[PDB]
Amino acid sequence: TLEKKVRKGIESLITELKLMQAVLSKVSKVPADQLDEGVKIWAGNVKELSYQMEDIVDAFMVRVKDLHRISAALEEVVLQAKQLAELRQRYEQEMRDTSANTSVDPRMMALYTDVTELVGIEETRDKLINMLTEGDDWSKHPLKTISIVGFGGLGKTTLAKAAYDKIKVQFDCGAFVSVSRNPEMKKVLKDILYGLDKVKYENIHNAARDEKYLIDDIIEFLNDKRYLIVIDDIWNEKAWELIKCAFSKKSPGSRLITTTRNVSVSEACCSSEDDIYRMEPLSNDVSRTLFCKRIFSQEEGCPQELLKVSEEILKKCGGVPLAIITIASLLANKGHIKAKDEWYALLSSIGHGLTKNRSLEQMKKILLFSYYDLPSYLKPCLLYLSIFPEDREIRRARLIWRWISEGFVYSEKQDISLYELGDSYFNELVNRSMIQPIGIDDEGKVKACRVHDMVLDLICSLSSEENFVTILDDPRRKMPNSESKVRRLSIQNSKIDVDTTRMEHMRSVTVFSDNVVGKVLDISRFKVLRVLDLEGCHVSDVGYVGNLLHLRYLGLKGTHVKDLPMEIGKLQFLLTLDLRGTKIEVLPWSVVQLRRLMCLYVDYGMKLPSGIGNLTFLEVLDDLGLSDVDLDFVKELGRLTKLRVLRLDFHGFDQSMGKALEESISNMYKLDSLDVFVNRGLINCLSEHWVPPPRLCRLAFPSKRSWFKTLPSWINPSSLPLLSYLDITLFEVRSEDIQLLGTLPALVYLEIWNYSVFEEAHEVEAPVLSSGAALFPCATECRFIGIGAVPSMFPQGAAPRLKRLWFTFPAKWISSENIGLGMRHLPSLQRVVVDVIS
Amino acid sequence: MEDIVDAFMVRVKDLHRISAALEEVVLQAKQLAELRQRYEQEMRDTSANTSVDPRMMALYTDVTELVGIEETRDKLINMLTEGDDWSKHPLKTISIVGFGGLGKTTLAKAAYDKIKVQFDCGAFVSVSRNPEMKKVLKDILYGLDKVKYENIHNAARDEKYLIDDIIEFLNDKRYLIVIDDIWNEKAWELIKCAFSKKSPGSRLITTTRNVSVSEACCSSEDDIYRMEPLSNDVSRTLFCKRIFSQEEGCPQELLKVSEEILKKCGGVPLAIITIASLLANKGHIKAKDEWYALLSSIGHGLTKNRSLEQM
Ligand SMILES: Nc1ncnc2c1ncn2[C@@H]1O[C@H](COP(=O)(O)OP(=O)(O)OP(=O)(O)O)[C@@H](O)[C@H]1O
Ligand SMILES: Nc1ncnc2c1ncn2[C@@H]1O[C@H](COP(=O)(O)OP(=O)(O)OP(=O)(O)O)[C@@H](O)[C@H]1O
Repeated sequence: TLEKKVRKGIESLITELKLMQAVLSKVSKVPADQLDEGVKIWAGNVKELSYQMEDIVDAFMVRVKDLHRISAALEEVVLQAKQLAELRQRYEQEMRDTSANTSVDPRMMALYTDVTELVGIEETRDKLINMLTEGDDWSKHPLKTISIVGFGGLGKTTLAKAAYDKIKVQFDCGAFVSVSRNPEMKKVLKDILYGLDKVKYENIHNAARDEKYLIDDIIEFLNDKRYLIVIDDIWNEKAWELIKCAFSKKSPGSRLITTTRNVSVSEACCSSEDDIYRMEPLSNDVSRTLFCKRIFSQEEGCPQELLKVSEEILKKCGGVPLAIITIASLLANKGHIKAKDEWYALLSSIGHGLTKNRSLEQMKKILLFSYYDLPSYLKPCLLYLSIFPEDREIRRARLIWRWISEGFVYSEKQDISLYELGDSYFNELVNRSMIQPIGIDDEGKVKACRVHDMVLDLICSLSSEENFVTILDDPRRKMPNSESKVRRLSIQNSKIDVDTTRMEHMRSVTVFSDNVVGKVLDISRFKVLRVLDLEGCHVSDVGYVGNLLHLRYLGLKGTHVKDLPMEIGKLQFLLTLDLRGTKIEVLPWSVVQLRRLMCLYVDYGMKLPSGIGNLTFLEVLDDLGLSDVDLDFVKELGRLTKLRVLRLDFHGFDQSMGKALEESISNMYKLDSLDVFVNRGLINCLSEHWVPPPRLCRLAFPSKRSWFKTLPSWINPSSLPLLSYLDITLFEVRSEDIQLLGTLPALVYLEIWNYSVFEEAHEVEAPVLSSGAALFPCATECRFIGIGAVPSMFPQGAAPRLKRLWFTFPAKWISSENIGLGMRHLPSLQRVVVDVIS
Repeated sequence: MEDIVDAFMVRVKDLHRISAALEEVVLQAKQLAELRQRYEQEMRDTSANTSVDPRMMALYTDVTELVGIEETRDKLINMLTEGDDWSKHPLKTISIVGFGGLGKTTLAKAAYDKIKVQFDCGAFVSVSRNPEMKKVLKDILYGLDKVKYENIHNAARDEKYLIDDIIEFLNDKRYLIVIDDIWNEKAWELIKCAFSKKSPGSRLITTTRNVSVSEACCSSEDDIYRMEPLSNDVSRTLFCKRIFSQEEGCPQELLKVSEEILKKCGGVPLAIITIASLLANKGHIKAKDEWYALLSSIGHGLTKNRSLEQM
């Protein structure tokens, strides 16, 4: 009865949501300069109302006393929505004569800069010249493209023009043409035509034929000539392919150049990674020379007392020849306004408030271009990076789980994992040249990520004018004038003002390497809380979570947690549960009560209670402790047919129980990686008659004291052709095992251990790659332990891609003729050191 | 509301139920009324460029790529050029009906490119769904001479005088114009009047997705040119040309998968092109699993993918 009215209101409210995110998505597209401030104010207010409505709908969804509270809340929210409706319309005008001219390109006059000003541009212009002009000799080679990817303002058009200006007189045609974010193909092609001949195509911008006949004209004009066109700032490759068809004829002796901030559109060009040209930030010495060229007259050591400041600030820019230019022009009005005071003020300002200045905003547009080109459902992802401290590394897994728990990832295809979608979001952020990736974790993917400094404080401000995040920093020491409308908090080094009086609807909270937690801060007062992050703290009192219902993320890495409450079953809604580095060594029985989980980063020291097979939705499980286990519990593991990544170590079940689990693995079909740990024994788990899951990529083996008898039969190029990682160890070795392994398609990573060589009195033999010719199309990393891998397995046309190789070499083969090296192989196979054995 | 009105119509106790239903429906109508206005804007500077035609660059494809196009181009040639000898026969049209992307402009261009040097004029002109006759006729004029009619798209005389100009320019010559993608024949009848004079030795070609506008041309079923899906063997050759390097017997275990997929496309040289391009990112991304997934997705969810919506 009453609940029917509530739900019928709720559905209408949700429709109102779709409408309001529609409007907000519409408004946020345009830059915040052409928008009149009335729209700004109205948009801010509707966003604030959007938070409240999302809050109400989430509360109703998690709950179903409460009905009356929900009723009052929804009613009043409708009231102020209705009120805000006409406050807008009450004050508008049209102002037909408001046609203000469109703003010019901020990075246009930057093209008009002095040649004798840039430093260090050399030894890169020459490299890019001879990486494409080496084929200019015998100017009959087929045409090719060389894109240039980068980020921010590291300098792409500058080098493109430099190469364009030098090797130019040896061509019949050419054109330097720019493209904006949302171009008109007719404008672009008119631009190209006017760039070729200005006589016959003088007023080519006037005539408006169509997208076709002008393309036909340009195609006709490009016969029996070498053009060397360059096009820069191409976004959303769908545009480029239209230009691509304009170059569809065979033309020996011509090449073209492209630039963009997305590699993900660059692989669509040149069909080869040998033609992609990454550009790097400048070195420290060149950066210092450039910095001192501007401010100082001729000599830099004259102050001898602001040095520490100088190479402390210059580190923040890193290498981008835009930040250094900006700071050098800003900091010297006329020869050192002053010394060591405003420099330190500037250093403190960056991170929280440096951007708001004069003659500085002319370049922040060049950085917000990339943020504006993002589609929706990705602006929140980029803005989420402001929580973490300035100079720290962010593991991508933490980012993905935080995003999913927040609610920024969702779809309605039902063919997606809800986790590979987060991986897709992360990779889209990466290939847009907005995040630097580092390392490779135990998942076969990127380990962690880092953010550029000026991008960091820029997005910090850009999220700061809204209530998207909130930072408590000593250099900043600022609080918004309204404690009520705070949603996200990123506590940092500051440990003084930890007030929590007026933050009821606190979406999230995190603490970074602080002892202030708990003694000054209370979390239990937060009636709602979406995600909780407390890794690195030194508190073990987390037993108040039973009062929390909306929690999704629960990170407790390195927390000194002795125990966690038995009342955790109330958290029916949950996403992740990380407990690595906790003192608790047994989990409570109230985990069977939980229903929705996909990851469990647990350590094998802890005890897993029986009845684990119920967690069907679980997708990745790490470091499972398999000791003193009954058969039914082991067989439960085959029930949940959704797991993606599993890590196993054990010491106490080496029996036929291994075979019982061994086929129970094959019940799975969603694996990505697997690994097994066991000490000093023959592997009495895997049989030679067991079908593996079709999708397998990593299959590592951490232990080196255990061994297999021989190469398993079920490893074959037939099944599991998706491997990119091998990591095997076994007792014996065969010259035919390598021949078998050379048939698998990818096998990017190779690592093999010969137990008998390093544990028994055996001589390193020389296995022979008998059959085939290459057997290794792409195996960059290959490791052989106790096994002789001479360079002469085959001529250089066997492993095109192999950066590194490791093997053992007897000293008795020095006088032999089986070590016949001396030639250079196809990959960078010149940096090798071998463990020689006497 | 259709439900409510049908219920009332079939029926005439019930009166009160009908009353409540209509009243509440009026209530949701009223509520939804102002939800539209409450969140809406104008954004005068929203002038995004018009979307381009997806099938334009398809016209710009390599000649040495299409297979099996022969023995149909020659057939259409000699079913129109058989009267080209004794080039005094009265002018005639040969329309080309089809559906989907079985390939009509491709064959039209192939015939256009081969038997062309034996004519004084000619023009390949497209028409959209909602054309402007002035635009079409300017297109025709520019395709005849680009010197005297270089900036012919600029001047805006009227639908009359440019028609008179094109009629005048077509004296004592054989033109062989081809016009493709004509829909809603009412557009076509306005153009045929531009070809109203006796011209021995000239013809023209038309294409469309409607036969029902094609009988309006050529006044005879002998001049209608049906075009049909390709044969199984030619389709197999085309399918293996793209994905495979040069030969097909290397897998010897996905063969039956190849035949059971290629049957779904049937014969249309667009579905096979699309699947071949989508299916091999770089040399057989996989083996034997997501082809089964793809086959299963036919019927319910295959269309939602990447680089597929372009067709
Ligand atoms: N060696 C250098 N010395 C001095 N200034 C440099 C140097 N290299 C680049 N710059 C500066 O960097 C900017 C050039 O930017 P860039 O070439 O990357 O432009 P783009 O390709 O249009 O796009 P974006 O800047 O967004 O990457 C200019 O401000 C230029 O003065
Ligand atoms: N023998 C062939 N080999 C390869 N591709 C072909 C072949 N025949 C046709 N195609 C493809 O079919 C498409 C041609 O479409 P078509 O000629 O039917 O266009 P249309 O007349 O403008 O209209 P529609 O496609 O709507 O019927 C192009 O994608 C072309 O590559």
